[PDB]
Amino acid sequence: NYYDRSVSPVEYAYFDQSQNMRAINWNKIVDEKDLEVWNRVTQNFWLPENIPVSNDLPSWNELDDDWQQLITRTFTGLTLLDTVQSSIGDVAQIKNSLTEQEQVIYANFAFMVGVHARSYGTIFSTLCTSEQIEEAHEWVVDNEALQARPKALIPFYTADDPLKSKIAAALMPGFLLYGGFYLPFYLSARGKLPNTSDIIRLILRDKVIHNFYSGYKYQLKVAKLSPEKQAEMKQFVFDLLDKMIGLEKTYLHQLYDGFGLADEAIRFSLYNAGKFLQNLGYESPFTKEETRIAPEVFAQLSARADENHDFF
Amino acid sequence: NYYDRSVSPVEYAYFDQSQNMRAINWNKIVDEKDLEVWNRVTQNFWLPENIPVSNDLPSWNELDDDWQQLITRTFTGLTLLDTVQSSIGDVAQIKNSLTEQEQVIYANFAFMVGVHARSYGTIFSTLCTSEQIEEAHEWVVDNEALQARPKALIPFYTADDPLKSKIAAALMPGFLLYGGFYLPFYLSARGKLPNTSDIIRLILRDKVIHNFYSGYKYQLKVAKLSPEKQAEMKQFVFDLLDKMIGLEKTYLHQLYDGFGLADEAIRFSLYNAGKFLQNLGYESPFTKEETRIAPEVFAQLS
Ligand SMILES: [Ca+2]
Ligand SMILES: [Ca+2]
Ligand SMILES: [Ca+2]
Repeated sequence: NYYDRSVSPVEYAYFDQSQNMRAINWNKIVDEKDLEVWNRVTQNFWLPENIPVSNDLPSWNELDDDWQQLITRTFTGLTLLDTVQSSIGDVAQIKNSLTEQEQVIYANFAFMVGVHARSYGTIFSTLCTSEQIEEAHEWVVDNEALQARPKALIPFYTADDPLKSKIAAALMPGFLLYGGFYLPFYLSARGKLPNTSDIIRLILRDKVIHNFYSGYKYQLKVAKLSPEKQAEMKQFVFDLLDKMIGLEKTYLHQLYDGFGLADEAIRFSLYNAGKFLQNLGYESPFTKEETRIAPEVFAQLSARADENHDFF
Repeated sequence: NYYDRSVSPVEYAYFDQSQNMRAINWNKIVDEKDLEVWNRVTQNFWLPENIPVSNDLPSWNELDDDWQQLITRTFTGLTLLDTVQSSIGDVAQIKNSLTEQEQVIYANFAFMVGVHARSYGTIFSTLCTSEQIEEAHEWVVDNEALQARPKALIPFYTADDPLKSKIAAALMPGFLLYGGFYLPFYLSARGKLPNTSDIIRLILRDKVIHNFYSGYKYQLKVAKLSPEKQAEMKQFVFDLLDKMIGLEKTYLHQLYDGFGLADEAIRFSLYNAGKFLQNLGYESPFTKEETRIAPEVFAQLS
């Protein structure tokens, strides 16, 4: 009974002070899925300094300056998105949690997306020059097409609609970074930068769970709403995704057209847009033509993360 | 410089949207201290499952059910404070960061204080009955003296003053939990629950850095203020600490009721109150007599 006549501290801080606060109870758990997720993400802890990025130097050096600039720029753009999710997106989910363990899981997510951003830094430190690193930061700041994407999602985190925030949260690991992740998988399919792709697979091992978990929590909340409100939220999800696809296409054409990779990158992106919708409980409208990924690239995408790079 | 004509995402989200956003730059950093702290806390990653708490069963069984109730209550009280810090306190610090790396470090802090709270659950699962666990949760909810402490500090996290929020964020790891931490060290000094004390030491290894780091960042910000505004902040700190010491004493006298540990626990608490003030750049007013800790208890800090 104590649980039903008390609130978690975050509920007390922001929503309701009619009752006293309860400490987190890990001994009687409301949702077994939370313990499962907690155990999986904590057991998957890793740091980028355990992966030997120096072994990419031979294949890195065979790439010309334009290819090296593209990689640096693409990765710095991905770093921006992780900075958004670490410092705003994931932490904004904590107060809207259904369960106590979920509050701690989103804290873990925010930290681990921080590590993802840190790992690009370790790649740049090993492979890139000081001038390449600085140019890419300049390029990210001045790229309106790049900037438009996080600019569209951030307002949902700072506003007071929890479901819209949760959708925006899941749209980051579930969709937005895949246009960029195409490049390292394109490269490693041609034997280029293999140790970098190991870092990308570790990042993806986390982001796949982040997307699933937010989608899972989204479905639980919207299931309680009226059919009218469910229909309103479905409309919002497709409207937002349609907008984000439009912005993503413009960014990826700008990023990849000179290398001839934009159409493949967009199909790679739309494949994951379908998976994003599936993880929110909706059907994907995209055709097999629209979501076609080349076998060699999909092999790099779906390859298992190496457990030798784990912390323990 | 791209940096001087852009903002971090969190600055964009909450403060200023006039300029475009910059990705975190780990290849050129503003404050070398952030790298040192980041490296230390990440390398110190631990989970409670890797301590063999089951080896405390013999000494747990040597303790009567009044002592077992005290331990469960004390730790569930500490769990509440960690829950406040993980879910509100540390994450509130992110948007008030001086540097990009600090934003990510506070994300680590919130996660790790989460792990601290989780480790008490591991101890309870290993040693306590379900009814012992539930009684302690009831007791925490209904204890007005316990509740007064987080209730006094939470407003600073939800309010618009970054320095007052920072002071509150330092006061929990730097002061409030030490009254509870006295118990396991008192016990392990007498050979009771040695493996539990290893979890407590892993928690403290984090919390000491958390208190240092928040104190360090507070000092950098307050140094930029005018002497009058610096004096005003110093006055706020000593006044707040005075109130929190008052509430802690009342709580600890209640908590240790029947055991005779409250005076020693309060001295142990005030020792850390002095260290809290030192981490904020102020001097400790507390006497040697007021902060006296027995050698055997102090030995368990290490
Ligand atoms: Ca093409
Ligand atoms: Ca048991
Ligand atoms: Ca005494």
